[PDB]
Amino acid sequence: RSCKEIKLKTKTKEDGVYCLQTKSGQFYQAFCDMNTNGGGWTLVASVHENNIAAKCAIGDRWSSQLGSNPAVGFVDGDRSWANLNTFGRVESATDDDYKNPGYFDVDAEDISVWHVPNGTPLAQWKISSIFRYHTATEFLTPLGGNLYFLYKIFYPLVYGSGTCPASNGPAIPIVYDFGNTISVASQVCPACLGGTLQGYVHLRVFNNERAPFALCSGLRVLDNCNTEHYCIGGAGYVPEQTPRQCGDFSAFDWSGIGTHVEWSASKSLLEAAVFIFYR
Amino acid sequence: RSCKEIKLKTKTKEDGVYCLQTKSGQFYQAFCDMNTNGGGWTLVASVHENNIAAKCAIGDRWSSQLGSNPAVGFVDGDRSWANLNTFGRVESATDDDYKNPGYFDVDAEDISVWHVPNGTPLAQWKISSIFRYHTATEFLTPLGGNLYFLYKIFYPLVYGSGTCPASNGPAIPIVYDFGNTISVASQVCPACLGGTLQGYVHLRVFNNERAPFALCSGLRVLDNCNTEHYCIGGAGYVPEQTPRQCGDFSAFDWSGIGTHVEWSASKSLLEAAVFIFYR
Amino acid sequence: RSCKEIKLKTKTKEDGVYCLQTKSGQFYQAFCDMNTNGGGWTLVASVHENNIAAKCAIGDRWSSQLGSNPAVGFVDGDRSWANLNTFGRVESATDDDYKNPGYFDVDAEDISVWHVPNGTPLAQWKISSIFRYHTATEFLTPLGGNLYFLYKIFYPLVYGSGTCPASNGPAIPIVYDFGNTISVASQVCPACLGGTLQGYVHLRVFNNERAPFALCSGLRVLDNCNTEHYCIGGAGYVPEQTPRQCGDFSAFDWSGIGTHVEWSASKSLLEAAVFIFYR
Ligand SMILES: [Ca+2]
Ligand SMILES: [Ca+2]
Ligand SMILES: [Ca+2]
Ligand SMILES: [Ca+2]
Ligand SMILES: [Ca+2]
Ligand SMILES: [Ca+2]
Repeated sequence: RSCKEIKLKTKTKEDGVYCLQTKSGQFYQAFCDMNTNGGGWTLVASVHENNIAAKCAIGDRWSSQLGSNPAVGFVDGDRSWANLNTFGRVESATDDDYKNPGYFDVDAEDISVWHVPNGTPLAQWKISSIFRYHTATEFLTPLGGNLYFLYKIFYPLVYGSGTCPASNGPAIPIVYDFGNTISVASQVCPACLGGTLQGYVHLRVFNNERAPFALCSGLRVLDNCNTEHYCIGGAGYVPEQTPRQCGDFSAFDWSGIGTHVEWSASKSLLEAAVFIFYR
Repeated sequence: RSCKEIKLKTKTKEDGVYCLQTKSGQFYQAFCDMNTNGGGWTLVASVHENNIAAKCAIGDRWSSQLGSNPAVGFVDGDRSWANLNTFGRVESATDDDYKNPGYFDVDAEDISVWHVPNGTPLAQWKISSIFRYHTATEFLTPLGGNLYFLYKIFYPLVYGSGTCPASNGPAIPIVYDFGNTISVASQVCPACLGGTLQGYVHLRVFNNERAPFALCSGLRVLDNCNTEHYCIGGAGYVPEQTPRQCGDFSAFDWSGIGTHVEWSASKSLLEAAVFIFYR
Repeated sequence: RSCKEIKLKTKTKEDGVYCLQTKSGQFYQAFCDMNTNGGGWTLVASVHENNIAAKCAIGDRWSSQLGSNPAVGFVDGDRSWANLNTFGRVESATDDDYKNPGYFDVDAEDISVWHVPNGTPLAQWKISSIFRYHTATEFLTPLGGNLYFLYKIFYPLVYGSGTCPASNGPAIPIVYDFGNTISVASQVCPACLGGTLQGYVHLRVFNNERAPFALCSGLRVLDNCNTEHYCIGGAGYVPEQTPRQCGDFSAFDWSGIGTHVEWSASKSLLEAAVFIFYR
């Protein structure tokens, strides 16, 4: 049902694709990592950005595909963070979004996160990745066991029904597998660090506009509610300069693509699919 | 090749996913139901509505995805009712449209229909469903054996090439597996019942505008040609108040979503994926 | 890993679907042809056109899905010719685009091309096809072994970075498996032949506007740079009468659909999915 038990019964197993099945019984294939900290991490999702200029258009499966509309039928986006919809396949996880049943079925304790440059074939994924970390606090069990139930518990990613830090989500300390806080500070915007703290993963942050964002990889949000620039995923509506802040990678191009200025992420991060692993 | 033979050779089998193959030989997995009336029903399709406000937009795979355009290249929609295109996977059949090869390959005698609330995991599908029925007239054999050939025989779902009841499709009497005619009358619009009769499934009805609709689940159409409000699927063009009548669930929101008024379906039906089974 | 070795170890095998795996190990199914010139051709792609009137819209996975935009994030299209993204399934390869891992993994010497009318079930593919040819020059080995590496070598299909014939791609002589140069001259536009020569396949031609097109099936381009009318695929931007020249089948409808006049392809070719095989 996961790569963890595969590592458990069968010790010497290594990285690669394995056959798994949901407990309801449908088969699928998942990329098991078996070397990271005892191994056993199952790849369950990937947040790829095909076009930073396309503001909630085709391919922004994680935020919205029909635009940024505040209508009652639009503010919930695609719910791809909190629904059973699955898409993409394994070896294309670095060229377009990917999500397999293991996202919601497999129960887990910790999540691991990789940043892999787009276009990277499978055999390079671990060595070509620029950032790799994972949590070690077993925080998923009180939250339902996976991110699906984590977004049934606080939060349903709904626009407007919260506020910045007063209503933010959890902030989990991470351990670095590849990369370091200096590199973290080198990949995010310059004005990023003025309101964050490296070394944590943050789930369901609220921006200044009450719009919720799923994930902030690498840093915990401080009292700075300009979170559209360093957190990915989201709902289907953001009102500040709409729709310049829509997409899988919400506003990483505020001041120009990859130019790495006050509000612009480094180019190395604009081309980085964010792999999510369960254990 | 189907779940019927699986039930035949191997008796005691129950609900769940099984491995099947088309006669051309490609493998797939299908959810076999084995308790309904001797069992043996294969799940072959699912008409999910992700956004009732999106009029022939992304996700309306059963009616049209490019809008309601009367141009010569547009009036045929996506033909997903009468083509070999397949999409989605099994356990996501309750969060987005689903269709597997068994739709056109497997020959069958009867169809079964379920209404399952969106977001329902597989293990709940039968018990959480609100409506379940099936035909018992073996009407698919004269029509080619499945719905694909049923839409090669009358009708190619083409706009304009017919009229209401004078050119309507078949009306098959159904037996109720869960639900009853009172509940049926409770789920459809109020002004619905003024022109229909419970207890039948109707295929290829024509609306007042000559636009054809694939399926009317639960009721047979009378001389009332306002069929956009209780029949799903369709072609790529409907001219009355275009495009307020486009989508997988064509006009179930004419007078407000789920408000259950003169032309509005009950909320319980707006969130209901329509599962189709073959036998 | 391909159908070639399946033909090699196991002689008498015939046309049909077989199980293959990438060298990284993920399984898939591919349609192996085993009769063409010793057989062993693996079906790896299919360029289907669902709507000639939709100019770079949903379903034009090979050229662009977000329109014809000259913005820096748009001129590269979807890169589906040169990325690991895969989509569609086998038996639907004649109703919508299709591409499997064998596109980029399998190394090959020659390519075969079929034109199959849309809606054709699998069992008819070979006999219902109108054109079938294949190269016999083993030209893929110097280019990386497949079309993916062929579009890492010249050319990255990028708009503007070339010109017509001075910077065109390779022109490979083909042998005819079904069809002949008279039929070829009968399927393309009338004003087509005034600037081409039958009997070659041409990869990465540049149109008069420096926009690059992936493939010209059946003919080699002469000094005529009006290539938008007989070459398929492309990038995400064409500037002449934008966007009347966008789509999988770029401009085969310049003077009316299927009307077979000066700039219009024959109707038999407008409904023809282009199957690509490796060996
Ligand atoms: Ca994306
Ligand atoms: Ca802000
Ligand atoms: Ca739908
Ligand atoms: Ca009406
Ligand atoms: Ca296409
Ligand atoms: Ca031209």
